[PDB]
Amino acid sequence: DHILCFSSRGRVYSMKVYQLPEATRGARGRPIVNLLPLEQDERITAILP
DNA sequence: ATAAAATCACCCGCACAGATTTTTTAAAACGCGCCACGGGATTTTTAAACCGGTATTTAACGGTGTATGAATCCCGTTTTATCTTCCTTTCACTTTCTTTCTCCAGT
Repeated sequence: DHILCFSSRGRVYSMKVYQLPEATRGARGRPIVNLLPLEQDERITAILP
């Protein structure tokens, strides 16, 4: 499924779910700045499948 | 995949020309000293100027017949102005090594 990510400054980005990193309960994940060209303090606040 | 054409390192002995490397030698220098020489003040002697006069010796002058000085044309020689260059240098970039930070599976 496609997901639309809305940033803290009004931007919209597109991605597919399986491109997200896979991990277990003990892990903490990976930073999202690698996946999307975000700004210095821009953050994601909404996702729409 | 078939044709055309090219290039370099080392080993083994021996003789000699050229390039460092010690080694010896003659010139230049320094310190100390003494006596050979030149300055200063008398005696002595002689070189040259001056009067003669005479007896030569030179230079200026008038004809002939050359040898050379200035001018021209070249070509090897050396100077000077004018190009390219390799090492020194840093320096921003890139790469590569070393330490650290987590993940994380296992018990």
